[PDB]
Amino acid sequence: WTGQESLSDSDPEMWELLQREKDRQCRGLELIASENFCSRAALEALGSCLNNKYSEGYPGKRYYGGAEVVDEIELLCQRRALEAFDLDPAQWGVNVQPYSGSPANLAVYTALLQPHDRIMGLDLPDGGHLTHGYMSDVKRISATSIFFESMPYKLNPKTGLIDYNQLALTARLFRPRLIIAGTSAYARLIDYARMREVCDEVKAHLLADMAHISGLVAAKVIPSPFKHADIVTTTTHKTLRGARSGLIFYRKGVKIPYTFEDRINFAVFPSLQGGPHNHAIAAVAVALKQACTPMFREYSLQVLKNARAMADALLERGYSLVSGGTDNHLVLVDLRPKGLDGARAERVLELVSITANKNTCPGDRSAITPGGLRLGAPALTSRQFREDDFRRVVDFIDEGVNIGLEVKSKTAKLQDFKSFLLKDSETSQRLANLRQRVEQFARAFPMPGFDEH
Amino acid sequence: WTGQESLSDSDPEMWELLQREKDRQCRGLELIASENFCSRAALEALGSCLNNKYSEGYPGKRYYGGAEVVDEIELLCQRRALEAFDLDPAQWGVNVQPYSGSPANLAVYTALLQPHDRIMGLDLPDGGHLTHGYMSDVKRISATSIFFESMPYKLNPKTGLIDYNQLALTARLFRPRLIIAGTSAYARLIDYARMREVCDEVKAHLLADMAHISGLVAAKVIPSPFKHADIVTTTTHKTLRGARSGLIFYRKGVKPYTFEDRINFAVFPSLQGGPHNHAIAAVAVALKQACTPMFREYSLQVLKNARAMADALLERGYSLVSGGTDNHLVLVDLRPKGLDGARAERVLELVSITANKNTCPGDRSAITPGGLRLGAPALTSRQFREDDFRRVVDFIDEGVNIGLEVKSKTAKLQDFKSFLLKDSETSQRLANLRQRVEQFARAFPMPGFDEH
Amino acid sequence: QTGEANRGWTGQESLSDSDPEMWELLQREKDRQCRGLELIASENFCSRAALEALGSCLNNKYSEGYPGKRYYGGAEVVDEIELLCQRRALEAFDLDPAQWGVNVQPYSGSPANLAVYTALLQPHDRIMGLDLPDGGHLTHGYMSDVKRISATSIFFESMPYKLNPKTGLIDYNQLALTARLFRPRLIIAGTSAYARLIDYARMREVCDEVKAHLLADMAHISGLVAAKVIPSPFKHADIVTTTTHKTLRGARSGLIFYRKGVKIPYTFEDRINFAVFPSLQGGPHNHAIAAVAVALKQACTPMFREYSLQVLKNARAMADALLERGYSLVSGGTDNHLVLVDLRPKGLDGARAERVLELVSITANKNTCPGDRSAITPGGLRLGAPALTSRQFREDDFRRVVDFIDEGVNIGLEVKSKTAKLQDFKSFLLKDSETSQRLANLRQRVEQFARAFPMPGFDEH
Amino acid sequence: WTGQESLSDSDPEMWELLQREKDRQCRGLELIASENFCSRAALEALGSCLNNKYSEGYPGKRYYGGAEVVDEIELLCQRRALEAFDLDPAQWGVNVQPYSGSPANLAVYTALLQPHDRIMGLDLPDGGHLTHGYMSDVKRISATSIFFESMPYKLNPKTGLIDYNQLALTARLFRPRLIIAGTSAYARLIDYARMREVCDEVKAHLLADMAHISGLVAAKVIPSPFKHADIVTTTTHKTLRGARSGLIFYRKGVKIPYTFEDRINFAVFPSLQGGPHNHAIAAVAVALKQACTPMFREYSLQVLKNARAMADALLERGYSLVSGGTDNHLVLVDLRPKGLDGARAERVLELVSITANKNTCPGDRSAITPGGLRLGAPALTSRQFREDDFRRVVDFIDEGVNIGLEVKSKTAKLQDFKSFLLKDSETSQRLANLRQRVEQFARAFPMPGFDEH
Ligand code: NA
Ligand code: NA
Ligand code: NA
Ligand code: NA
Repeated sequence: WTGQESLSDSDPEMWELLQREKDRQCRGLELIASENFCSRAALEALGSCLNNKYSEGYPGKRYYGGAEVVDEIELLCQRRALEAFDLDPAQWGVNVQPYSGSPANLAVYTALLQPHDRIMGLDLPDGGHLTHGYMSDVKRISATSIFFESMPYKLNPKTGLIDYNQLALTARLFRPRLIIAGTSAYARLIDYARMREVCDEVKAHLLADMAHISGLVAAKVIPSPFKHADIVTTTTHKTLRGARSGLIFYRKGVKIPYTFEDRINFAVFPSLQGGPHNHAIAAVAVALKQACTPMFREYSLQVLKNARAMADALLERGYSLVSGGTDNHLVLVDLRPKGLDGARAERVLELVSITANKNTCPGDRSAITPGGLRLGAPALTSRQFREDDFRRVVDFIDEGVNIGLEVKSKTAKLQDFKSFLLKDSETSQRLANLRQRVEQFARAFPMPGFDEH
Repeated sequence: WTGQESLSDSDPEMWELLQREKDRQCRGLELIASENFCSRAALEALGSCLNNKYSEGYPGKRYYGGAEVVDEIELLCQRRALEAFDLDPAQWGVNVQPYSGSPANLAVYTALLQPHDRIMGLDLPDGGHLTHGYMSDVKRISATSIFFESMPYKLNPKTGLIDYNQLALTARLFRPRLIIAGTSAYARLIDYARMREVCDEVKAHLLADMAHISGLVAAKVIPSPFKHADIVTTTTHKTLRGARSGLIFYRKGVKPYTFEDRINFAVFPSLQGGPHNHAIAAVAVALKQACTPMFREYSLQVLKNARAMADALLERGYSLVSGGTDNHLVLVDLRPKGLDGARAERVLELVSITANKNTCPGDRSAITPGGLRLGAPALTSRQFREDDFRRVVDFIDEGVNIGLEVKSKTAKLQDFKSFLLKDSETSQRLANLRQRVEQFARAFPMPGFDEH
Repeated sequence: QTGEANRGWTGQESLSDSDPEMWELLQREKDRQCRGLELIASENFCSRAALEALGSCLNNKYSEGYPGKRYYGGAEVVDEIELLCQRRALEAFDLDPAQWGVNVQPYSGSPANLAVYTALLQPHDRIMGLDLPDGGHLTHGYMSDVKRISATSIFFESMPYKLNPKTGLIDYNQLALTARLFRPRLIIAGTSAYARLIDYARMREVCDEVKAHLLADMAHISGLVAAKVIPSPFKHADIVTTTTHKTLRGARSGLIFYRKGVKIPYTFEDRINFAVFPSLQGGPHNHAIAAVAVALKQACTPMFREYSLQVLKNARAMADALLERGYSLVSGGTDNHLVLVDLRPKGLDGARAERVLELVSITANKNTCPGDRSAITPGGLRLGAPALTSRQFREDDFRRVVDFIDEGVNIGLEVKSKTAKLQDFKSFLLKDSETSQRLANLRQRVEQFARAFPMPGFDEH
Repeated sequence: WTGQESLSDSDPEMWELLQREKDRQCRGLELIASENFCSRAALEALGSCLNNKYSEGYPGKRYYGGAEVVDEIELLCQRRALEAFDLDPAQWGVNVQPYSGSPANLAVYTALLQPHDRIMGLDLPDGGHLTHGYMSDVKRISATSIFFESMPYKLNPKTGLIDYNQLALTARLFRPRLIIAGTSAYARLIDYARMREVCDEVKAHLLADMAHISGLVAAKVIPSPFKHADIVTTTTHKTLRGARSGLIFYRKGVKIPYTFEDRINFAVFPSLQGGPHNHAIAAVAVALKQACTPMFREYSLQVLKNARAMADALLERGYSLVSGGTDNHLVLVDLRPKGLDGARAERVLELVSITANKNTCPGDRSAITPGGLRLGAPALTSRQFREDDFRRVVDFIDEGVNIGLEVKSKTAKLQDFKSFLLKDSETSQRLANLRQRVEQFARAFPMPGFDEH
């Protein structure tokens, strides 16, 4: 045995699965706002001999020898991360070891808070992320709500915007040690200056979790959270278009000096993680260099234009939008004026090769049948979609919604609806016709990555 | 821009760095017991379009659609994991989403314990892992010691073996909810039956963290912790020779066990976000390899090579902690030789031999380790046999002798290290040894791609 | 060797003979109590009968455990006393023993609350109480912007609720809003500086919505509740704590009442009893239990209802007299035993006022008012009726008390016009001859007035 | 109504109960080692107008005015506490507000430890106290084990002595922040110097909880824990013969100063307690002044002589003693060689007006029928008992044990044994005859306190 045989020769079962996934990505319309298509160059670094190296510790301060090259790679990744976000290295440092976005946030909390210290994030049904402290009325769900004490803040349900007035009021009472400014399903720009005002008043750290928007920030097409935040976390995928990994940025130097750096680095290792994934660090460095280019700014400008074109086309077809529009990469569609809930809509769309996700709307009464859908522009913009192409996407979505409305008129519960899509031959024929047109359209656009896997 | 450009064209700076790391791996004698060389097939899956799919949740119970293929891949990985360890799915389930070994352990604790509940693991200087609950006299180090309350168990310093008698005595007083059986620097086999006896008496869960030994267990060349443990965690790299990732195995069915739902919920939604599907696929590739006669032969050769290394060190007057080995590694006590592990590790590094300094029972300075930890897995993957490991030991002995000379000429550890670099006679001696080491190592095959 | 050098110790000697130093101190404290105008709303004067039980051989009995379930034998009489105290507590509050139980062992009010939290909550579980500056108690979970003050905020996670600053009333709307976000496991309805009646029905509505326990901490008002002169928290709360002193006029101790029987049964009783002992306390103080039983029997009488009605009338008369003299009241008046004065329009803060009053033998407390800009200089004064009502003060006597207070406020205003910082004000009261003479004159008049009224307890100690 | 009426006139029901308890105390033989009889002078202070005064805070630092006299009383109590224990006020302070012994310990833990910090105390069945951190295999029992993390240390079962070697071994592993030296059922002197050695090695605070022995310490008839512990708690009752209350002593001054004083005072108030019980503080001060006298030293010497006389009389009759003897105020009798367990024995004794308590012995298999009895000398020594009188006490105990052995031979379960004592005419007559002789003997001795209540 050599371990030099190709995947296609040595594991045909897995090779066929990879090819099937690649074909699915190429023939569908990917509208999941957290999805993107990573470059071949980054993937070549991800599947490299860097996987083999144990390098616990930090550059120049490792537990094991033989780290001279991985030290250069980790330091290069740090420099490229600061450059991508236009950060003065005298004022900011970065930890490039977090395994993903969720590990990055957990490390921040572990670094800066004692167990049971208080955090506030946007509530999950209102557009926040699990790792911002989510628990339900009946059990603690995120580990952030088990090891720490969380209390959510809310949207103003009338406007769909974060209710900064109520956040200021409740933060004075709850006294959080850390407030998280960052979202998973929010179409507007966060008022980071207002968030900093609240944090300064109550003496909380401001963490900006920019995972969804990090590429837009790097491209300077929206305002930067780094102007106001103490700590910034992000994934390296999503709008940054890298391999899956995480980053923690922190202020350093004179504020009396900042005291984040040593605590953040210690929390990542030795407290929480083990050996870094050097292949991921290298792939991230490749993507961060791409994020510095004029090409990436044009891409990010096009993401904003495409989201806006999608929002406009939906308003023209009788849909509503939570918060009335978008200033970023995604759109929050309110399907309630159409009479079809988001659980039914997402499934019809899935069966015609359009991937979107159901989304809770302000005023919804049931989590099983939420009122809306979340639609994103990053992934298809990476396939060279322009505004006219996103208008064609909306035309396909509206066709799918119309099929759903007819199935709704012939079915009762969500389970009946779902089985009908598969069991009713007439419905099945209509979905197949729409799927063929969607896939013929989608296949005509280029795709980042390898050719077949 | 297409995103289809080759790394070598689009990022020459990074491409040169990758090639330099590959050259370092090919020219060195890798004796770090936790290191291995992953196959090209697994690396091809690791750097694939699977990176591009968000699949929070579990097969058939995802948050998002479009998961039909990733569902098949995750289910296949689960099946191959159970097959590699000879497990009946009626008795065992597996979660293939943990991002690494340390995330796997944290998910077990979060699943089964409340904050501040008690755990016992082998102390770090005695051969346990950070994630088994390590804190020092000075501060809480592992997050396992922050979110939970840990108390270590110890080696018997006279034998170098886990002191099962004292573990039982102290577990009765401390009342842990979970005891960890698993090591990072131990050359003998754990008495899992005795660990089960202690856990049954005090009503604690038994977690076996088999990360260091997982390939040996899969190959059935040493006894299996699955005979006795409630939960088993492991890395997918190290002796399993896969991409970096983790696994959690758990008992299910009649005992009924109530681990499955808690374990899966702790991984997601409690701790992690989207799975790394490219890692899951790469792991599945390596697990299929681990089921083969090839892999049993590999693991048998790992044991033979560790024994050959131990025997060669004994013949040259080295002492071994616990007197020898029953697994993939050797624990050398350099104290009787007159050189400590910090000094030896650095000399060896400078001649392209990577090993680990290692705390020994007879150490008198809690700061400077007395020994070295030497492993056979990585070089065995390069087709090294017993005679080749005897040659490795001769190179080590040359390096140790250089270290002894430098020690006689220098005071502090930092003075020793600087002397290796700046004393011209010493650097010439190191250069000569490095060249013989590297020309020996380069002639063996290497798993993976040709140049990166 | 004669006299005391020829007399063996018996432990039966009188305090006045065996410890003259302590006897003189006790008499000095009694004289201070008799000659002052006690306006601290949490103060009262305990009966001689209860004090005779408090200083008794019951001090000598260890009785860890509960009646019929003790660790040690010889408890037959202390069992009867503890059971009698329980029965009298339920009787005083008109409670059916099939629906309510009571634990009579808590050492004081603060131990009672801690036992409830320990019984019903896990460490770090969430509690909400009225904020301290807004009229809550420390034991309802107080921490400052700077550190954790009450042990309730250390072992549990507290978040306050607030007054409506414009009305001076508890903001029930905001409590409901924030309880939905914070998700408390227990909400406390009870105050230390609040002049109005708590809407216990609304508190129970909030608790039912968010699935929290409602604890009523009625320490300040317990006598008024027993006398049925204000509405009872027992109509809406499932746990009630109280001190046995204050308006109940007993020895210092605590009580925990809890629902029991059919709710499917309630599950409070065993947890509450176990938290008191063995979890938190050691041997009960049987002398205090007996003294409490004496006071609880007093609280069941027509005499005590007339006392409690007079407390209400006297607080109202004090409030009216203050309004007639130009003072402002937080919430505009009182429905209970105390009055919250807002001195800000008069131009004198509560720290200055409280110190002037103390120097003329009137004890009151400075009190934070809504809108205050400094805790060192709170805007108000809290004035209570229970203690002087126990000395047979009636409405006209409280009007005379207000006349004295007004003279003290006027002295404070004059000193304020002559001094800068609070420390300068305080020093001026002692060192300026003209001011000290004016204080001495007012003090003489206060003390002759106060000494004329009767006093519960022993004659001289 | 004046509130000046006597208890006998105003509450005849309660008055009769007080008289019945007084008669029970006078006619019985009190052998509970934690019991004593408080002086009339202290009781007169306890039942005084000091009950009426709210004085939250500390002398000169109160929340409310009018505290000039209670300030003098509290300071006098502090001075008398330091005098009773031979302490230099420049080196030691004391907090006199704890409501009882258990509140004193909880305040120390709250002052010096964070929630979930580690404590070690002697296991409850081995002679420790609940408040030193007791939990069973199935439930956390003491609040000390809920809010803090406790692990017990043990006796050497062969010798009946604290196993200092095993304490040192396990303290190195468990890393307690505080170790408690103090017992509720131990007949030997604690090696405080060894305890301090262990604490110094592992960097733990040493707390001496001297509640059982405090009067012996004050009288200087046994060695003082203040030579080796820098924090000491105690009850003010038991061997100190005061009203029920607690004390916390702590080192202060140059140690770089000690930092105990402010943390301990803050923990007592405002953290844990409310208004002090000034009547108890005054009663404690009265008892502490008594504890400074030659009278009290002679009393305490007699306590030791009486416990030794009791032990020797039991040994002469063939009883075994746990640890083989006594060095303090109590005796641990092992009844197993006689064939009668402590639950059976304690109940027979109770029915003849002798109060003792069953006590777990090393090797016992059941807590329902422990092997021994704990017998104390303080209470009867306060009634002028001397050595010959304790020999008479042992004569009565032995008669009771013999009755218990006869009943045991005629009955099966513990419930049958207990029923037989009440329902068998011959047994009830034997008990009545012994009870009459015990009570005739006991009534002849004097009694501290009031005449009838
Ligand atoms: Na329908
Ligand atoms: Na040297
Ligand atoms: Na002024
Ligand atoms: Na029998």
